[PDB]
Amino acid sequence: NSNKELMQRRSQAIPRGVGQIHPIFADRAENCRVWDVEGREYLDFAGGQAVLNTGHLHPKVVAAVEAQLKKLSHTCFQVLAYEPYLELCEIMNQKVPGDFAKKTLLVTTGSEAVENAVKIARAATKRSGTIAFSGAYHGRTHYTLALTGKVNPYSAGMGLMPGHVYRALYPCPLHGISEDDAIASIHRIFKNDAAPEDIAAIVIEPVQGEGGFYASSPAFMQRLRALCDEHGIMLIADEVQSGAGRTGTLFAMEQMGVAPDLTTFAKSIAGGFPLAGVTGRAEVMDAVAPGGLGGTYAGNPIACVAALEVLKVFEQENLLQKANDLGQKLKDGLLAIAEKHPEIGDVRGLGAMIAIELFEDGDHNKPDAKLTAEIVARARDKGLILLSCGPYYNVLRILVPLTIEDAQIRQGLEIISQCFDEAKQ
Amino acid sequence: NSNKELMQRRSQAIPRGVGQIHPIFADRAENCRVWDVEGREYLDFAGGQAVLNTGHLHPKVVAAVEAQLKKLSHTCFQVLAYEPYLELCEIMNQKVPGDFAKKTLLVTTGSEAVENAVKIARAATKRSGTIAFSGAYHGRTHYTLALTGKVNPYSAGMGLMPGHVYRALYPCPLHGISEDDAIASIHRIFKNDAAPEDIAAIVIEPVQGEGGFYASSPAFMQRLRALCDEHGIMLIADEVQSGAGRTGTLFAMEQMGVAPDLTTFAKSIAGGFPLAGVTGRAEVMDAVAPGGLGGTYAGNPIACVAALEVLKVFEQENLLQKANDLGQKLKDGLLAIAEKHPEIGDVRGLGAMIAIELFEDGDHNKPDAKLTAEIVARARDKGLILLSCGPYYNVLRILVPLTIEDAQIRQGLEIISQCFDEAKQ
Amino acid sequence: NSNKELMQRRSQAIPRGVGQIHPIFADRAENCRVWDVEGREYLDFAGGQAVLNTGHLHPKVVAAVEAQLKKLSHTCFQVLAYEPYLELCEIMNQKVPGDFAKKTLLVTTGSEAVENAVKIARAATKRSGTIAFSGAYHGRTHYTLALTGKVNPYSAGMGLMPGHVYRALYPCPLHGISEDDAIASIHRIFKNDAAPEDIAAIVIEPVQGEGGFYASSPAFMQRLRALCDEHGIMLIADEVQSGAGRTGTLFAMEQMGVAPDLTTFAKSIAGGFPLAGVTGRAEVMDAVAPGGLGGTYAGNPIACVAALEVLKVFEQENLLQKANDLGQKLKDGLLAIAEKHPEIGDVRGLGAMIAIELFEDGDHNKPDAKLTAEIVARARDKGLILLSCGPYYNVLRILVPLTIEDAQIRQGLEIISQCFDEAKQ
Amino acid sequence: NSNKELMQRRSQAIPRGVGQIHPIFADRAENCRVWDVEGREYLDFAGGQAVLNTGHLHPKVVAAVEAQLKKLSHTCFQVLAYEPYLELCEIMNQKVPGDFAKKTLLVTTGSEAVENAVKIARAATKRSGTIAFSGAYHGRTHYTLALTGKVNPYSAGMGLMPGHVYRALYPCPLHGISEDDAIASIHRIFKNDAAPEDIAAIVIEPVQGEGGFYASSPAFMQRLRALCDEHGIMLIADEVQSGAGRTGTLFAMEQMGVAPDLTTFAKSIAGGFPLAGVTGRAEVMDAVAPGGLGGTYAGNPIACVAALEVLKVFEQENLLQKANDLGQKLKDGLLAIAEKHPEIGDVRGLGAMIAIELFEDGDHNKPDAKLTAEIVARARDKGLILLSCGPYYNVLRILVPLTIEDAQIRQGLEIISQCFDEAKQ
Ligand SMILES: Cc1ncc(COP(=O)(O)O)c(CN)c1O
Ligand SMILES: Cc1ncc(COP(=O)(O)O)c(CN)c1O
Ligand SMILES: Cc1ncc(COP(=O)(O)O)c(CN)c1O
Ligand SMILES: Cc1ncc(COP(=O)(O)O)c(CN)c1O
Repeated sequence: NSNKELMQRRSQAIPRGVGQIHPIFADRAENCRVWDVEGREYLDFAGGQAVLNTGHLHPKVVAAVEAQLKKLSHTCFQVLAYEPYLELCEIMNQKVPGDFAKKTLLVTTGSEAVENAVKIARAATKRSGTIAFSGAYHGRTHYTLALTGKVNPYSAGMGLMPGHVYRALYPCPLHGISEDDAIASIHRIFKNDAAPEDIAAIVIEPVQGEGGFYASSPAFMQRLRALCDEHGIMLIADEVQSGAGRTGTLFAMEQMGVAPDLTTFAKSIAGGFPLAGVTGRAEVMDAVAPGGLGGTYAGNPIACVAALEVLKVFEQENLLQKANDLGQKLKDGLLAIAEKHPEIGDVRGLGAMIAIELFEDGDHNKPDAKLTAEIVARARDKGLILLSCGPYYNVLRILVPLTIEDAQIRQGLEIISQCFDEAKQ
Repeated sequence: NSNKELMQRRSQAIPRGVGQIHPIFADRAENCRVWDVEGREYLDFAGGQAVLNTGHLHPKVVAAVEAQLKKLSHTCFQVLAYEPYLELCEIMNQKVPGDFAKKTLLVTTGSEAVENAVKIARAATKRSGTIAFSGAYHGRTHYTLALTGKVNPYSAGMGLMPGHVYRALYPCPLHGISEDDAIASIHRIFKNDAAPEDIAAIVIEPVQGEGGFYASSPAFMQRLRALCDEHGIMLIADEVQSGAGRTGTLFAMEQMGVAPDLTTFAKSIAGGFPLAGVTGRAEVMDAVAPGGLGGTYAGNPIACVAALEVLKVFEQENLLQKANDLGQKLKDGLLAIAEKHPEIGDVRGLGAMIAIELFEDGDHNKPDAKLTAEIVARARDKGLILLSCGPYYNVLRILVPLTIEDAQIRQGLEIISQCFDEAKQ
Repeated sequence: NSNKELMQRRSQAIPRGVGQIHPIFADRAENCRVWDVEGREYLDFAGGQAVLNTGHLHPKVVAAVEAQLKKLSHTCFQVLAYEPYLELCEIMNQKVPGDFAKKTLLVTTGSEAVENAVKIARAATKRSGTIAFSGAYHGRTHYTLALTGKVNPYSAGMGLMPGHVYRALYPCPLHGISEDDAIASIHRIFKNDAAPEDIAAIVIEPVQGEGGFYASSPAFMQRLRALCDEHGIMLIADEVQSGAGRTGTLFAMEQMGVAPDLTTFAKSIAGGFPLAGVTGRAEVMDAVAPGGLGGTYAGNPIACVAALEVLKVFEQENLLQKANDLGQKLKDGLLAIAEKHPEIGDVRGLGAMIAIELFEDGDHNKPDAKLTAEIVARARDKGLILLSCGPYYNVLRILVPLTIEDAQIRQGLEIISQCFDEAKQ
Repeated sequence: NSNKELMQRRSQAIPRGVGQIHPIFADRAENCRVWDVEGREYLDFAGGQAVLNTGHLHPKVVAAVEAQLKKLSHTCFQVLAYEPYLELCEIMNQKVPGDFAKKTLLVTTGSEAVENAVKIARAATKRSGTIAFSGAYHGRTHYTLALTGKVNPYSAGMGLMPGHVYRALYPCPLHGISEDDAIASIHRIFKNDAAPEDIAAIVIEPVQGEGGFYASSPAFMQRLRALCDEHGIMLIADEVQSGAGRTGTLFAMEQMGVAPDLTTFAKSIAGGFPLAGVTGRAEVMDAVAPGGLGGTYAGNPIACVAALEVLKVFEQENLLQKANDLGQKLKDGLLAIAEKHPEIGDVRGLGAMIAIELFEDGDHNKPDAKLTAEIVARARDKGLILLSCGPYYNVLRILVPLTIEDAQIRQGLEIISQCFDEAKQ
């Protein structure tokens, strides 16, 4: 029952392919606190990878889950239905941006959600190709690995992933890719490899997660929407990570000024329970013939009641406003730290989807991956759990539960401050 | 709060692609009993589609789940580990057949397990192709739909699924496909479309589920194993449905006299909680580099403890012996009904994976899909939940919990018997 | 000079990937005779691989070529047209079977012809998949290698060829594949891997060439034509080898009682000059937008006049009739030899597309690849050029020019007769 | 017998997909002169699309062709060899750039050459993927259409072409793509879609043909070579159009300062006869096992002696030097015309591979496709045959025979001048 001991057993029974960011075995948790098997307490700034916007075991969520456990945990919706699945669908049809009739499909994981959105876009348009962006992340199934703009390590050593997935450039001025370059990269696909008539959908993260927490501007998103409309291409917004309130609105697309045809959600939607889904223009969703959509565990009963509670908690605890306030506080603190450390070349984020990006001597073409990894390690040593990301591994992101305590905001920022001070020594 | 009312709401909020076998909304359940929103009771012979071998809400399983709910529900193993994931892996490494050391990856859905078994086989052999069988069912992601030997409705209207998946014939003498034809169909692939050096794996269900409950014979499975050994090809046993004790042994491969290189499992492994996995040769599992395997919800903590308890219950309540006793009582009972109804052309099954196949006037060339569906509808009217399957929709399968009580076995057979009799006028 | 000296230079300047059936360098040839650089004379029973139905350098063909050579050899039709191309197309439109308007595309090689026929079927049906048959041979480009039903050596060591080509079984009672098995295999594809709505074409050789000189029966071709009509699938007859008179009619489909949608031709169409083409249902051919069809050397002027001259020669010289007479004499002569040599298990062929298949001890399950190779070697030492074929390399085919004299037919059979006698001594 | 009547017959016998740049039917030609069926004479600045660098029917080439026509026209090299094939291979092994042992394969068309070079590279590296550049042109087979950086019209309406072909950006400063952008676009592929370990080759035209006569700089080519060397990727130089002396040297790579691993050649290699081939590092070429390379008409006897004669003519008549002189006279004359017409935004070219690009009011952002088309039509009315190209159809290219007479160069330039003036009036 020591972390080391458990890691030894892990090497024996579990594949090295399953990475381990922190060699620690968590035992119990509560809101933003996690205790490992040795009793040490940590402040969780990773949030189970953006899955815990309402924190570990939110009391209301757990209470709803415990009540559902008295009724049933599974029937397989496609065989025998149940109300929690229906209710969530009804609520998502209203909450997802788009001033038009929508329908919702529930599945189990974010990769399944993206898979289903594409199968739906293909059926609706009678086309087979898709376009995804550089640095994108959409899942670990063969097809979402192809959609994912990163081979190593997600699909490394496995041979080539499915074809007919084309690569566009994600707008990112910080790294010299203008919105014009991004829109131009799409037309390039049209002229060089796949005409519009063969593209069923363009998949994009309103705010890239693993890609580096880079956000699309409303203007860029508006150009994209116009491009899709012109060519009858479905716009799929993958909000698995940006969704469930992380950016200050339930869905980031609300802040773009345009609505997508399809939206994928997961992670924080059920606050720590396995659930995912796709909500979209009704006519598009209905394109698949009966029997064409499913999944054994899809819209698991317990996960659904959990999601329903999460939605009510956002409303009751005013978490969207808190997300925004937390974001301002984190960025202000991060900018203060930045004044003493030029390596921090950018502080950014919508709502609580905050990140800082490190550069050697603030040199924007020199991603500082060693410092980023060093800060993560030093933070773990000070009891703070962090995650990094970015195609060059030089981005630190903050995904702490929105339910965080005032004291914990100070605590996390203080610990980060120390890490940069002690790394520079 | 009426089934019809909820069905109307379903039709407006959920896409038609999500099918519905029984237009009923379950409210609560216990072991083999299910109650709908109207208070009507049903005997569940579908088991959430082979997910409830230990019954709805087995008390031991629920108690384990409730204890974990007091600790944590999610951290994302790849970020912070936890003991329930590690303990289940160790047990699965022991329980899945094979005299070599195994390693286990836990994910969430059956589709993901198959996806990962193939990725792992590709990384291990450094090959990209795979072979799957006619009538096979492996999931609803783009790649598993390609593996699935059934286009309609699973991938209907969507265009061609991922290439480089070759089709072999599942052995099935009842319908003229000999074991020699089956093996010859694999050599044909080697000769005509993809040499052995390009085939990473051959995926097979030891007992096809959706395909019609057709079982491979040990002899066949041994020829398959030998063919794979000869070519360095990974044998992937998809036991998502056949697994977790349905055939009288924990895994069907135990009755085949050979061990596969990789085994996928899900559905009944956690008795009603979202979990799936892949267990196989340790050096094959480790072929994928760190960071190449995962998934946000993978090995969800609550589902892991649920699974550990399910395995304990199989042992304490002697469910494997019960599966075999249940299977015999069911087959004896159906063979009885078959005496008065020639349409019942075959009664079969390993352990409790039982099925009957209907033919118009016992003519094996005339699948009776109409009678099949009628029996399903009549049974529901009598309070019995059934599922059919098979490429010709003329197979009735029984997936009732292995924890069913003796009187319920009689009750169910009695209802089935009544359905056939009444179907005669 | 010396054949061996040239072979030595060959090994140093040319990749070993280019096979050499006969280690002999030809210097001159005429009709059915070939003389090597050592002055040795050979009776050519291979016909440049079915390219010389009108014999080496037919005087009429040569005179037409010389006349054209004084005018121009190339302009690239797509840039500046020329009459010989136009004229050939008009004649092929009327001569290729099909009681409906047709258009003809001229390219250069047989592989290009097949490539374009599939491209045209895809544009006409707006579908991307194709079906080809076991043991088929369609060319050496990436896509035709996928269509080709034989991986080694055509595409050995190169990794997997293009996907979305599905495999059906070619009817062959001799080796246990009935017509019902063949058609069932097509429906199997529709059920398991690609719905009819995703198949642009079914490609078939009315008489397989490399596959072993196995011919389709009119009854089978008719079931196949009806299956295509029912699903809107284009039937492509690849007559690159069976065409230009080899079977007794200009095209083998003529003897099938049904017409294909598209026909590819090459080899013998130009009597020894580079030319290939696609003739088919006009509205299908016109489905491709201008600029979509071409090739720099396409419908080479010199090869076009040679082809026009070849058609006239078939008429003026009664070659179709002669092909039938030649085929009968060859089969009668081969059957006489078969009375003394049990290894000859089958003597078959339409028109002059004649082959015999060798089996060890006359057992249809024991192909005798060694004996076949031995006969080719012995025949060569006796001044007779032969080619073998078949997936088991135990089929000897006869592709001698249709212009052969009676004495040479007798002579060819005697030589063959002696090779069998001396192979058994 | 008028161009009009022949164009009408054409509309009825030939598919519309076969485009027709000039609605004229040629009857005969000599060097750079062409006469149509109406007896009108034209000055050919298109060279049969870069195929006639030694002019129409060069008397030395014709005499070589006539000598061979008396011996044999076809045997199928892979069946029975002949010396003309072997001798050209030996010469190309020496002529193709690269200070190391090489081997040569002869096929028939440029697309078949690219096809085989890729197959060879895949076999040599044991990798399945390839990278090609934007605006590239490599042929009309399925795979070369995927390699081709232009969907319309080459593969328009045919569905998606073969996957696993990735797109890099060709360096073109005139349009804003720096060499750094080009090289970075390759690393982007490695990072986002296909690791170097899965890329067998990078295919590039030293000077893009259809692409717009845009040439790679030695610096860029050297960077590409260093990149390929680092990753074990084969650099395939497609010189089908740039080769056979068009750029001032036999092969353009000679001017790049580095040698490709494989080179494709066709068009002008045989002065108007169907031939093409691939020459490469011996060890790379030998990677394919015997029987893996071929083609019925491959290295046709008559085209081989024509290519041999073409190479002698280049040496004897110093056509490489003339290419350079012609190039200079063309640019000087075109530059002169550019002063009176600002629409000519660029005059460029290595050797005799000359082009000018038209912009709407010198605005490089406004490709003048309409003026380009007008000039072609006016030139034709004036007796001069020209061809345009470029992704935006605003590039006029000159592929006039290198054997052109001085007065004709002036004649041609004068006509182009009048076209621009009159188009402006
Ligand atoms: C944008 C995005 N899309 C899809 C997924 C896949 O979700 P899951 O891991 O739940 O399958 C993730 C998870 N990291 C994600 O961030
Ligand atoms: C053999 C088999 N494989 C894979 C799957 C897919 O599992 P899931 O629905 O959990 O994704 C199923 C589900 N019916 C199955 O029976
Ligand atoms: C039926 C068939 N189709 C296509 C081809 C390819 O023709 P080519 O070699 O002229 O490219 C051949 C050549 N053996 C053939 O026999
Ligand atoms: C660079 C290049 N590569 C390949 C080809 C194809 O050659 P072919 O038309 O002879 O098949 C062309 C033809 N314009 C070409 O320009």
